[PDB]
Amino acid sequence: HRWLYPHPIADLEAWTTANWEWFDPVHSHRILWPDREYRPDLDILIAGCGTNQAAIFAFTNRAAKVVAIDISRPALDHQQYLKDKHGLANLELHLLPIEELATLGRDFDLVVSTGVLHHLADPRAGMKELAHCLRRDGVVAAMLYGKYGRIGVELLGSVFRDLGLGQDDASIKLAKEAISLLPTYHPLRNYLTSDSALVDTFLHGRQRSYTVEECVDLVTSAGLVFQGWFHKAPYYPHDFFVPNSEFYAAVNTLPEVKAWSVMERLETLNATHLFMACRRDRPKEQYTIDFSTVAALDYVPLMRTRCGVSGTDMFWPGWRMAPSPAQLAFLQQVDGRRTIREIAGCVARTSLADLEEFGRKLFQSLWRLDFVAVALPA
Amino acid sequence: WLYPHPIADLEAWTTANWEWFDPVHSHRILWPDREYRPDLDILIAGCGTNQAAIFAFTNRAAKVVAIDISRPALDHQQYLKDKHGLANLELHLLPIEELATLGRDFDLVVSTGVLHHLADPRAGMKELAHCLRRDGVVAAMLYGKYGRIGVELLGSVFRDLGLGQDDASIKLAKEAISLLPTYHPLRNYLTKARDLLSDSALVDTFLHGRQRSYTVEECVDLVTSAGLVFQGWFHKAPYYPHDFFVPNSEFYAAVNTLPEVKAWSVMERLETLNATHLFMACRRDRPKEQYTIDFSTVAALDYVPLMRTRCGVSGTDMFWPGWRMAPSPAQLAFLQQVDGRRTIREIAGCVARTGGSLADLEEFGRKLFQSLWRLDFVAVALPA
Ligand SMILES: Nc1ncnc2c1ncn2[C@@H]1O[C@H](CSCC[C@H](N)C(=O)O)[C@@H](O)[C@H]1O
Ligand SMILES: Nc1ncnc2c1ncn2[C@@H]1O[C@H](CSCC[C@H](N)C(=O)O)[C@@H](O)[C@H]1O
Repeated sequence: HRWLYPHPIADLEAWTTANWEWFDPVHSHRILWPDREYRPDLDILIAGCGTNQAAIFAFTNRAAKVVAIDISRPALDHQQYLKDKHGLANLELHLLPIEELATLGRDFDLVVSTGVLHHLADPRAGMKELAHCLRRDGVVAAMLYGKYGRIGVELLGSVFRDLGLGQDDASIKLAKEAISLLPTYHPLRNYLTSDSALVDTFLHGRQRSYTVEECVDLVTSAGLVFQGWFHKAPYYPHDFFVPNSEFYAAVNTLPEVKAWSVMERLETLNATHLFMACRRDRPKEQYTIDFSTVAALDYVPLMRTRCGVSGTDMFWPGWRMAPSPAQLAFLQQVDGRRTIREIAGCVARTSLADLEEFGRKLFQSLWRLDFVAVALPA
Repeated sequence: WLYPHPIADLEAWTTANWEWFDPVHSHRILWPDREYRPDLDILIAGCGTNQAAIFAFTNRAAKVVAIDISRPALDHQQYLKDKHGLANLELHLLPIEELATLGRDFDLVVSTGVLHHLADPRAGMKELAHCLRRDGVVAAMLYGKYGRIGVELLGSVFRDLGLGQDDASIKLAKEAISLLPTYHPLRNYLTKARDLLSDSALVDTFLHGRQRSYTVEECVDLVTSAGLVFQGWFHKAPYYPHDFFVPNSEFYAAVNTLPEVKAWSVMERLETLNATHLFMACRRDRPKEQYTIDFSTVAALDYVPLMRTRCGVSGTDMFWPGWRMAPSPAQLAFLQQVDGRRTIREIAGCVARTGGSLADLEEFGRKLFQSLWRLDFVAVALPA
């Protein structure tokens, strides 16, 4: 490690008005725990916090107790800098490998381990230790690299290792020239469209990548349940953009895991698996999202972070479009309080069975596209 | 669904198209040290519908023996045999595993797109080796790992959806291909696969189980495991840095520093459109002087450059199949002296009698013809 990765953040007041952490409960509480309001007083473990992550969580959740572990002293030294600068009294730092988490003698409501577990000798033993740190209703939020999104990186990485390249300036120069000489069609060009991030990606040894089924098997091997994805978009047919496709109908017939497995092989830009795991003894009503049954009509749709409606447009982060007038009518009634049944009711005052059906299908489609989350009954 | 697509008429097909490993076209690549021989003994090991008939049609004085496990495939070779009077074509329903029953060896053994379909590809290559004369060549094609990513991705999806060879599966398969995002690895492959959406070729690629693909190192190991020498590539372009288009690249210099096989292995991972390994294998006891091409030695000055099929010079342009460009004036001067008779030394001599001493021009000639040999523009004739 020639430079610190990730790149150290100087000021969280600047960073947090512009950016956000995926698994920050301030933003993502309803995705982790669909059945409850934001809780400001969570016990949060950041397992492999690197330079910035734990300090961000402690800054945005001032009343939360944040415990952070890393094996890197320089990484923890930057968390300490951010701790001292911003008075993060709620942040506790340890030089500790994931393997020794039991030495903390604590369990947690949220365990975040993003971009860490592959660097372990035994990723399965790592996930087992995260599982043992989890309260009944707690969630492990994890990131692994995805096999089919990382093809380009693995190709160039392996070439750089066969040429004996390291982290020196001469190796970085050769590495950039190689990337500049890639033909237009090389798989790495799609991935590309930061000397520290270049070194971490290309010149820091092979980084294990995972299929959907390997992610699920890692989670179940640790005695945990695969709760689901942070971003659903990569893992489902986008039937909202392409309705009435017989091929997408045949994919939506398969059991969830086999269906995700198919879409990973058709949607190959996505290069990370962001997923949630929880305990077998967490009641399934807390987190089970199933738009196929009558219970879905009690789901309360809410706009996800940086999503919503502006006039006749619906927006995601960095993408806008005009839905059909009949679709917009449903989206205008999303307030984070009304149920799908209630929303169909409000549209009907502008059959009921047909509108409830259209509502259920629409919110299913937009949940799979990361436009709405759902609040489940308490 | 016969694959490959049956050809109706070889008189029409052969004026427009050609087989890579047809000795009429490619004799100097298989045997650099000798002229075309019209009377070769040729084995087509897994001939499919067309290939053996084409070889027999273009080499009328050659004895062509063809084997396949598919009766319908051999039935089309027979149709072509009867239509064109290919008395020099002998057909057998015989697996490669039972080749020894024919009790014959051959000057040329062609096995293109066949060996992966075997239970034991290495036992297949061993049986081809056992039927090869001292100076004979095995011309083989295996699918390449990094060029076939797209095919393997969609193939595996179709198997997980339980799709077969029925009309309903072919319709779903075409719709799936239409729904692939622009960046899907299969899309670049589809741009160069002219005939792949035809029902026969679609089924063969996507709906008839996984076809094993190979890295450069797996091809070389398959050949050496059978007790053969890896002679080289039919097309060198995929396996070398294109220093003719990008001279003085420090990265390409570092790749050209590696041992040959590791260097080929690197270029396979940088040049990922190429989806087939077309290579030649020969016996360890074939004299190395017959086929060894090494532009780094003084012997290279005695190499006779020859234009490869559908390559040459018209005025100030040089052409490949499907690509034209203007070389530097000093490059053109060398290319205008390629006649398939003059050596690299002689060519430098002719340029010198028209920006360099003799030593400098011989050096420029050696480097230029090395660059263009690696780009499949010139073959070389070696001394007898
Ligand atoms: N066994 C182990 N236990 C804990 N941390 C580890 C570890 N092996 C590697 N790490 C750390 O894991 C981190 C991965 S980099 C990712 C940092 C942070 N999770 C983020 O999302 O920004 C590095 O800081 C590395 O030092
Ligand atoms: N064990 C075996 N021995 C001989 N042929 C075999 C075989 N297994 C498969 N084949 C045949 O190999 C062929 C591969 S298709 C390629 C056809 C031809 N070589 C060409 O290049 O156009 C098929 O016809 C298939 O039936």
